[PDB]
Amino acid sequence: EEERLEREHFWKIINAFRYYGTSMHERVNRTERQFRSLPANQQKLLPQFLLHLDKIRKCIDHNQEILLTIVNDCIHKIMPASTFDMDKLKSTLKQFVRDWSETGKAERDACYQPIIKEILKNFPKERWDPSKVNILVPGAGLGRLAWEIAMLGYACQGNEWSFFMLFSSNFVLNRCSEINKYKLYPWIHQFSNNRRSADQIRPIFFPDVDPHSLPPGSNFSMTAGDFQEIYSECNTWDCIATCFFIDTAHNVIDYIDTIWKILKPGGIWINLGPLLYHFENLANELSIELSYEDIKNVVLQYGFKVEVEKESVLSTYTVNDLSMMKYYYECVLFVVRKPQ
Amino acid sequence: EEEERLEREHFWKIINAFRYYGTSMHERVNRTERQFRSLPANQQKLLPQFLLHLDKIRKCIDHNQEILLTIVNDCIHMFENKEYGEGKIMPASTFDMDKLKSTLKQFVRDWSETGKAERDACYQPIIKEILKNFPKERWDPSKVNILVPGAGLGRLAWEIAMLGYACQGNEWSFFMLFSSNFVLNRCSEINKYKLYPWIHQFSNNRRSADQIRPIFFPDVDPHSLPPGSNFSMTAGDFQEIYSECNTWDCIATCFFIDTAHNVIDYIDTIWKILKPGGIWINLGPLLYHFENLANELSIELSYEDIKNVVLQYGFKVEVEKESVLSTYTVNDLSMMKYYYECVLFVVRKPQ
Ligand SMILES: Nc1ncnc2c1ncn2[C@@H]1O[C@H](C[C@@H](N)CC[C@H](N)C(=O)O)[C@@H](O)[C@H]1O
Ligand SMILES: Nc1ncnc2c1ncn2[C@@H]1O[C@H](C[C@@H](N)CC[C@H](N)C(=O)O)[C@@H](O)[C@H]1O
Ligand SMILES: NCCC(=O)N[C@@H](Cc1c[nH]cn1)C(=O)O
Ligand SMILES: NCCC(=O)N[C@@H](Cc1c[nH]cn1)C(=O)O
Ligand SMILES: [Ca+2]
Ligand SMILES: [Ca+2]
Repeated sequence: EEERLEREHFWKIINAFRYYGTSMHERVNRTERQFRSLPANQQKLLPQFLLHLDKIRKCIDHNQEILLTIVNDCIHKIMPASTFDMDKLKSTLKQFVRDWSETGKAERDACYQPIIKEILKNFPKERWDPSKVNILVPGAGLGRLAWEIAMLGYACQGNEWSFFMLFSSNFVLNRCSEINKYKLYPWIHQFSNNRRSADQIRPIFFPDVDPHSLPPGSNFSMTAGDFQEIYSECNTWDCIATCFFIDTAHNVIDYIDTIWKILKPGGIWINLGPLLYHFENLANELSIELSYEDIKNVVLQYGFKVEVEKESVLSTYTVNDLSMMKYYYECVLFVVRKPQ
Repeated sequence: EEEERLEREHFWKIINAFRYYGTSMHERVNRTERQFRSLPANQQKLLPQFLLHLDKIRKCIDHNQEILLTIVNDCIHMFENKEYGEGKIMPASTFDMDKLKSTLKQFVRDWSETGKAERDACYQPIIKEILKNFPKERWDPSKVNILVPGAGLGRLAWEIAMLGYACQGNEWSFFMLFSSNFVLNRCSEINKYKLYPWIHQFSNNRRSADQIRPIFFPDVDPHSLPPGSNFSMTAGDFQEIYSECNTWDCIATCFFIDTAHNVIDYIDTIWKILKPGGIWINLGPLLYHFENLANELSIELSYEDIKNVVLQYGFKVEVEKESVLSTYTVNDLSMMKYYYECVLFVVRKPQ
């Protein structure tokens, strides 16, 4: 039963990838119908408006071809997908920017470089054979952070639950070599807050780096499924690196429990992120929202020793740099050690 | 005669929403407690202050409800609203509860010392342009007519009136009108009131105390307008109220033109009602309030298109600055913040 319900969920996501163009063409048709409803004197003020909609339509069609390339390369009547899933699909396109485009570099350096520096600090070659250091990256997203860690020689495993992320990371990590071969239009659905009409249809390219350039003897892998269910072996991991991850929990205390169980004595958990609880005030969903002060008190009561704590680490997440409206986070970075 | 009744129906709908705040917020907190109480007992024992913290939030909810009932009491007994009448007790919608939460945050932006930094980024650039174009050496400020559409809680219109200009604020939303009538007419003592504008945010809290911290208002006495000043506020749609052409020396729009169903209609109204030689000062982003909503018209223009439309009307561009950084009802202690790269422009209707 559970295995087939997963197959039902599997096809539900395949269908969403295939419904992208339909969903976006309908949104552009709404904008076009409203423009044509305007008095002719106002339409005449904007002689490029309908042409610009045609450029958006071309970008939609291109994005849809990328999405089909992803869906085809992970297999070997399109029914209307839901609004929840089309939003997750739009976020997935933006994820290619953060994880695999030059455009996403400044974001990666704010989020990933502090984690990588702490791994290098705690697992130096003077003390460890890196190939024997087992590092787990739960909620690895499109896999760039786990990839960076494996590029250093550590045995790194990323884990991911979302098929949106697994289909896409499978494509980038296994069907991509040629730097910047591919092109996406990730901002075409934002019609607000554009300085210039061109900003909305601008492309991004990926991958900025060759994913098949892992060193000889690298140990990189990716698992599919609920982090809290896949990882049952206690005292297994040297290091767990969570990035924008622990606020995805129905109950973050369970995440902390799992991380404690599966770390080796002496192992470390590195965390960087905010506390945007993903199930907060969502209909009929468990969500325990803790302040950072409460999370620290749970961590201390568990027995972790605090080795690093920085608050107010500024970063963005899939930010559109040209947008007239932007979000940023004052993340917390901490490194805690399971006592040996 | 049908507007007379759909407006009345809307008025009591907003009153009822103000009265429903406590019920709504208390339900949210009761959901939090129920979910906490269903965790394993050993996890509950890791947080021995959690239930007491919910109790502090519940006290903040009651205090907020008291402020909202004071606003209600003030506007029900306002002579101007006798046309609205005096038998249903419906629960309010989620949309209106969201508008109530935004309304509490506006008090921070417009009438609290906590909001001073935000005001100085949005309101000072507008005010400097007014002083620049109607300097005291050459203009009797009391004969300069300045319209502030979408005035919200009114702080900007008030600041302009404080300088001596004949300033009128305009606002459509009953949430803003009820609250601004209360602040501008009844809050005559600095920092006498407080409210708890952040208690609804359970995410991105550094310390639990941050969620329940108060803000005080008003930071200035709104009745410290000097003798000779000329300050007023109108109720209703900017496009329907102002139909006389060639009336205003200056129109000042702050975080406003992106509320339009069709921003071209706003631009057209502004051009008609300015005196020849008058100026339109604008500062804000382009967050179109009706974008992608079923059965709502929304024309989303890039800033480039807005400037092109403005130029085609015959406005002359005198000031243009992009990337004017500002926040909007920002929670300074939150771990997640939004900001805007606004455009400031000053355009002149040719004489
Ligand atoms: N229980 C879970 N097990 C595995 N993955 C999860 C789980 N919960 C959430 N996720 C994924 O965690 C990721 C959270 C992302 N915000 C972060 C992605 C990535 N770490 C990044 O910084 O870009 C999402 O991709 C989720 O699909
Ligand atoms: N057609 C309209 N006529 C009058 N007021 C409007 C209209 N459309 C939107 N508003 C109000 O414009 C205001 C927009 C606010 N974002 C800005 C308020 C204020 N200018 C501030 O900067 O704090 C809201 O209070 C709206 O209720
Ligand atoms: N302005 C962009 C903000 C954004 O996309 N946050 C994401 C990712 C996130 C935030 N905390 C943990 N994961 C989301 O909402 O899921
Ligand atoms: N980060 C807080 C954001 C916020 O409240 N923005 C207002 C802003 C706005 C933009 N133009 C007119 N008003 C809204 O969405 O109504
Ligand atoms: Ca109690
Ligand atoms: Ca007084």
